[PDB]
Amino acid sequence: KRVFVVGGHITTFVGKGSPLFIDKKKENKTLEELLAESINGALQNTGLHDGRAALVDKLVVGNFLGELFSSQGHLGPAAVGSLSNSSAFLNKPAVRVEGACASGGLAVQSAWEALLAGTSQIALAVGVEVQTTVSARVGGDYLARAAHYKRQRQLDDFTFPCLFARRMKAIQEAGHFTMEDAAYVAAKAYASGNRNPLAHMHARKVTLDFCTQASDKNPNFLGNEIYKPFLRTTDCSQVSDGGAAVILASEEGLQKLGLSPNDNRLVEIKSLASAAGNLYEDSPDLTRMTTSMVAARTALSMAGVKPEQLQVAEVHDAFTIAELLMYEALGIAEYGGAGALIRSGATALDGRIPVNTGGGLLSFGHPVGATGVKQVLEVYRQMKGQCGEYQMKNIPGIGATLNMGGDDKTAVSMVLTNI
Amino acid sequence: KRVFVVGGHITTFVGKGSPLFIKENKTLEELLAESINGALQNTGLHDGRAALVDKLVVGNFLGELFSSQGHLGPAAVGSLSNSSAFLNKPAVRVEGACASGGLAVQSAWEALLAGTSQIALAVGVEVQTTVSARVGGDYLARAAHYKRQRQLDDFTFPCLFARRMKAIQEAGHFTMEDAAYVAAKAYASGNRNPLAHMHARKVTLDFCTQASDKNPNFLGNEIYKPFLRTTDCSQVSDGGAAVILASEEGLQKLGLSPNDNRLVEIKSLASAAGNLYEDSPDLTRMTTSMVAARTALSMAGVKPEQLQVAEVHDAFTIAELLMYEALGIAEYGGAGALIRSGATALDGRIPVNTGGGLLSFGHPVGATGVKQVLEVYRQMKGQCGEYQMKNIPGIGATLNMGGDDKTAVSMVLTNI
Repeated sequence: KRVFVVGGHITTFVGKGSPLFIDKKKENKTLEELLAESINGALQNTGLHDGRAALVDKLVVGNFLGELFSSQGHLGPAAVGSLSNSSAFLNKPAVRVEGACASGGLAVQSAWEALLAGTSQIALAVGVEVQTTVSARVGGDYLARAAHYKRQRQLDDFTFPCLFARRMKAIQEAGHFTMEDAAYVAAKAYASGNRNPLAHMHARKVTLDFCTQASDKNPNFLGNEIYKPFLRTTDCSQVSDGGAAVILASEEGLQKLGLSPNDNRLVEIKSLASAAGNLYEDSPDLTRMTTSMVAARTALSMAGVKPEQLQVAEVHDAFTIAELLMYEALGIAEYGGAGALIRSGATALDGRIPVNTGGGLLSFGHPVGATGVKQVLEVYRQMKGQCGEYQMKNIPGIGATLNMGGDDKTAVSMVLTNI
Repeated sequence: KRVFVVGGHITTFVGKGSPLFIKENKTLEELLAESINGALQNTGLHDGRAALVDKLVVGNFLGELFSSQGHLGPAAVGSLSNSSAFLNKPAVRVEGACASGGLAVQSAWEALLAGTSQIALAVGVEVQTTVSARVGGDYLARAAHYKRQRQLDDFTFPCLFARRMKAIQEAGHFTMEDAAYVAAKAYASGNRNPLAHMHARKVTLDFCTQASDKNPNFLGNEIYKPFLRTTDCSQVSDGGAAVILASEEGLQKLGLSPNDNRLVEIKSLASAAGNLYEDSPDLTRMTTSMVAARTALSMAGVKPEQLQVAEVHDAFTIAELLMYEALGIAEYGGAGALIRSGATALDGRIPVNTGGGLLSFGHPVGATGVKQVLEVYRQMKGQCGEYQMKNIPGIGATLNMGGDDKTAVSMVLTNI
């Protein structure tokens, strides 16, 4: 019973705001291409790039949307397809999973499940998404496929960020953290995105006083004219294309690789949980995310990892406001105080536990289904030294992940131990 | 290493053609409400004894536009409401075009042997009764290259076979007339099933052939247009189909044993996926299903001629005739003959799609996958009713389809 990480390549993330945008200056990167980049490079890192593909036992696709973003689904066998002497690989099991945002961690969970079962010996997981297609207010209409469209659409054409735009005021009506605490997040996040080469919002960074209110270039944009002012553009994560694939193996599979559970290139995983809460009912604790807590305190407790021993984390914060409800679930911190221990440097690349060091969903990119997988690779690149530039001298042998689903209606967390 | 089946309830399937058509029609939220509450009920649990279902898998294929809503994993956690306590258990949603059901079961199957879970549930469902029929096929092209296969027609989905309809007529494997004895037989078996979509219909063979007008084609590919009928198109149908699964380790808590006269075991389960950027050069063959077959049962070494009852995911009669070539119960070079040997009928060797199949039972894309596993369960234990076969088995099989044979899931159900 041992789950391993052996590699995985992450693509460049694009969108408006990233000068890597095309507008009838060419034909932008397609979902078929976005997965082409993601997996060919995921293979390449691993000791195989040719007919040595024929050993990948299980394929899992963590796509969330494409039935309208590319008007096309069934991405399982699409992973079988995009290799093209480089097309031989076919007729291997392949599924597609969905969990709104945690579509990536769920995919890894499928291979995770596939691993211990004996279904497969060496598997791959692949996250990807394409939100750069058309209208921005229309895109949120297709993101309400995470919450009750029947009960939560009669709010606005921007109904998705409203769950937090209301939690933005629900928290201001509390003494846990302030609107000003939601400011020190973006600048820090946008800064970390300035360190990452392939970051979506790589070429931007402003003063804290601007990631606060008193702004106009980065304000809200909503329609809920009472919850409208209760968000900023600094809160909305990045509408971003981009893939993020990963290869996984077994101890039994290791023998064929010519490896051993020791190699200075792999990272092991011994704790992995998951959870899902009702979406027909929203949190009575608008000042809490409960589904992530289960996925945390249950996961690592299998490995009994003391959260204060954590060295580097990655979270699926859809929003800065959601980012501040992370460390309450991820037991590395506690409750009753959020926007203080963040300025203890326990979030920064030069401190206790640097979180979202590549920029996170604010500047790294948020390809809904590729955001899930990438974190597992974000704590891999630093635990082995591949992040580059934004590589931390603070070296770990312990990591963690945190995936989000809707309004904390699905959660996936992990423990990455450098065995 | 033992996979079991312990129960599962299938809903009424509706649509145009079924007089159960409408009030405000049954919603996907309701379609899963019926499916799981009844899936629980059969099994020795309907209350707080839900809190033992370790893993939840959702085999929905479409809802992001059929109900403009996804994330059906935690939606399964939601629809219980003293009857809402169940929350905070793992739940995923899977997709594989049509084989979305078998893939879901595969996830729990995987979840079982892993030790992820001890007692799991799988649930298929779909809602294709929303709006326009020519518009619905536009949302079913999410199984094939919309970029390479949409410039054909607004009815582009049934064209893969409407072309295979002529590709096979240009061959000596089977004829257009062999694709006729299927529907009547299928529509007949659907007349035996109470909850069948197209339950209240059945015509003469001479009508499931051409020379018809009430059941003709309807396409736009004016050259491949005549090469299909309405008897071929499977049923645009709402309906859920849920199932509970367990482990030998889980069995001890149930108060059961791997013997019970209520359960069915599974010892063979495979899966496969082929490129959709490339279509079959053998338009007279489906290759992905063959792997899922000859690899699956070979784990249990089951001799296909010992098979007693099958269920297949035939999207079309034409696809139904390419089933027994993969499901090794029959062979190649002859298709529309051994079917009239009674080796498809409820009173013969291997009755297949005895409830009517995707032509009369219903085709809720994601619930069609799961239901077969329950279609060979109800007859192997005696729950089909009416259309229950005296020919009693201790061996069964499934066959799930994905796109144009781009995904396949097959099983072996042995009554242990």
